Amino acid sequence: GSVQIVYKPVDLSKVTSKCGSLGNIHHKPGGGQVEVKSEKLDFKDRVQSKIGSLDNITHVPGGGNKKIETHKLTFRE
Amino acid sequence: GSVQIVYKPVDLSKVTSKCGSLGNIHHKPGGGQVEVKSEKLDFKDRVQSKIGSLDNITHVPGGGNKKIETHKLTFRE
Amino acid sequence: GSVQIVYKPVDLSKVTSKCGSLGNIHHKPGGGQVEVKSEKLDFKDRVQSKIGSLDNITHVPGGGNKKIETHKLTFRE
Amino acid sequence: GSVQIVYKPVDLSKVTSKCGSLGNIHHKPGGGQVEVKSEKLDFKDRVQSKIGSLDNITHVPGGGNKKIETHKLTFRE
Amino acid sequence: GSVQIVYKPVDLSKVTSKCGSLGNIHHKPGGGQVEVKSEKLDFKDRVQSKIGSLDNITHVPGGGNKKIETHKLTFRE
Repeated sequence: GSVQIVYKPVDLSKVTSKCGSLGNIHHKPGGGQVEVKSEKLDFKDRVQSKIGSLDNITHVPGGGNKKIETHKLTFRE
Repeated sequence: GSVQIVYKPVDLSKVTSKCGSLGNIHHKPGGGQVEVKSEKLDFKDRVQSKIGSLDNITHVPGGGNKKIETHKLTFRE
Repeated sequence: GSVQIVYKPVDLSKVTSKCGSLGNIHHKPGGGQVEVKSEKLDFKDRVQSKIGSLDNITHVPGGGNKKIETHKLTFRE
Repeated sequence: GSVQIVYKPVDLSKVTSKCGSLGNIHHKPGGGQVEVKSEKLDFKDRVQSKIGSLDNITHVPGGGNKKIETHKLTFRE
Repeated sequence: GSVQIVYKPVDLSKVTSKCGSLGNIHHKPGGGQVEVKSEKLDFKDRVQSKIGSLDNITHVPGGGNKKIETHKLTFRE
């Protein structure tokens, strides 16, 4: 038995952004107080962790346009 | 028995944004108080965790347009 | 028995945004008080967790237009 | 027995937004008090959790237009 | 039985950003206080961890446009 698979996706997309003035962003955190207490941490497989943090992020992109593709063709008998 | 599969998706989409003035954003947190207490943490498989945090994020993109595709063709007998 | 599958989706969509002035956003949190107490945490498979947090997010995009596609063609006998 | 499947969806949609002035947004939280007490947490498969949180989100997009597609063609004998 | 697989995806996408003036970003954290206490940490396989941190990130790109592709063709008998 012949098996013919044609996998032809076509993509002409566009992700466009236009801005005139990104200005005057003020990010002013006012301190903090973090206390974490533990005894045993056992992480095993594919672990992303944050135990104690006080994090300030100022993320100002002129673009920031994400675009995620995923093509998956699985073939078995 | 012949098996013929044609997988031809066509995409001419667009994701467009226009802005005139991103201005005058003030992010002013006023401190905080976090206390976490534990004894044993056992994380095993594909784990994203945050135990104790005090996080300030100022995210000001001029665009910020996301677009997620996912094509999956699974074939078995 | 012949099996013929034609999978031809066509997409000419658009997601459009226009703004004149993103201005004068004030985000002013006033502190806080978080206390979490535990003994044992056992997370096993595909876990997203947040135990103790005091999080301030200022998210001001000039766009922010999301668009999610998902094509799935499963074939078995 | 011949089996013929034609899967041809056509999409010419649009999601359009227009704004003149996004201005003068004030988000001013006034503190808080969170206390959570536990002993054992066992999360097993595909778990999204938040145990103790005091979260302030200011989300001001100039667009913010979502659009979700889902095409699923399942074929078995 | 002959098996013919054609895997021909076509991509003419574009991710475009235009900005006029990225200006006047002020990121002014106000200190902090982090205390983490543990006894045993056992990390085993593919582990990303942050135990005690006080991190300030100012990320101002003129672009910042991400684009992620993933093609996967798995074939077994």
